[PDB]
Amino acid sequence: PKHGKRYRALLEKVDPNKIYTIDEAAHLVKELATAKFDETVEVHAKLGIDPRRSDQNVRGTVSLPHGLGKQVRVLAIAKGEKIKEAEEAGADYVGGEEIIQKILDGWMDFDAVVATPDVMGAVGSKLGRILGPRGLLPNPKAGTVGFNIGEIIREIKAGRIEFRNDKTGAIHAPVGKASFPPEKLADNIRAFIRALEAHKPEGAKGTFLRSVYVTTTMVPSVRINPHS
RNA sequence: GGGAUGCGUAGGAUAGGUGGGAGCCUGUGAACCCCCGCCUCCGGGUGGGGGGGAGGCGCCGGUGAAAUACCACCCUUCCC
Repeated sequence: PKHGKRYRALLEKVDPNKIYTIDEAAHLVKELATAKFDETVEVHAKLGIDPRRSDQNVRGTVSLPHGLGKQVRVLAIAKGEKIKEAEEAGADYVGGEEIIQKILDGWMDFDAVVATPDVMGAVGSKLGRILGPRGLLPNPKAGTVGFNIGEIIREIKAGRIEFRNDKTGAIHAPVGKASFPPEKLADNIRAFIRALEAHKPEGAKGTFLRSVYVTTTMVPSVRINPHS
């Protein structure tokens, strides 16, 4: 068959014609999650934007009230006293020039990269073509560059997420784990949707949230009413 | 409503986009063989069937701008 027996059994638990409330979705995706790990819960939105024009990009960050439910390995690149600041703030790795070389030679065992602005000339130039095509190059709009590197690191450790519409006009994010209490998933979902609506482009035509689904890593989708 | 389609070069080879992913599939029948329709960039791909009877795939590494299982929302080019 096109799917395995685990997946096939899940399919009957979702009504394809029903649009669930967020509360119903939060409860349901915990029944759906069946893989042998703590499946990541996801939200997908089909946006009423024109992804061909830069003034209708939907890009941003948000801290979920209850975070991400996974460790985030953070690499910090810094100088001066920021180095030890990054360290005591709990960055998994902290370094300078030599850290840059290490990455530049193929080291990638980290989940996020953050930097002080006074290494970004070097990081940008040398690591741009390496971290770029993988969405890891630090950026102060994404809240990953700045001299308060302690706060950035903690913000990210505490699972602050990014969202960026794809070129087809859909957007996607992780919003929690299927092991979370349902009310805490609901909170994270509403928090993410609230952030998307905060970034609705001024000139976007039509309904902004054309479709919104909740799913988890390995299971079917649940279509939801974003305004519930 | 339903069904297909996604290949420069390098690379197992047919890598549409992004997000999730460290697991996934398998006597609820793996690999493999065989037949037919469709598609094809003529490499193969894809959907279904006739057999088979125990493992196959991913991750890591490698190539690459991008990495592959599995899952989600989409988009392209089409056809009932």
